[PDB]
Amino acid sequence: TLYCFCQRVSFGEMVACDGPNCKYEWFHYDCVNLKEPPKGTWYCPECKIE
Ligand SMILES: [Zn+2]
Ligand SMILES: [Zn+2]
Repeated sequence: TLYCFCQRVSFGEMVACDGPNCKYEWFHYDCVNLKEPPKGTWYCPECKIE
């Protein structure tokens, strides 16, 4: 998926977000500094400041 602040495809790393207002739902783990697959509803830094 082509969604991120740096705008790049999620090649092998795709973490999905839960945000009612969120076009950037898809991300890659390395951008958002993660290696753990989320155990539940993952709010991206954008949703966390909304
Ligand atoms: Zn990125
Ligand atoms: Zn979000």
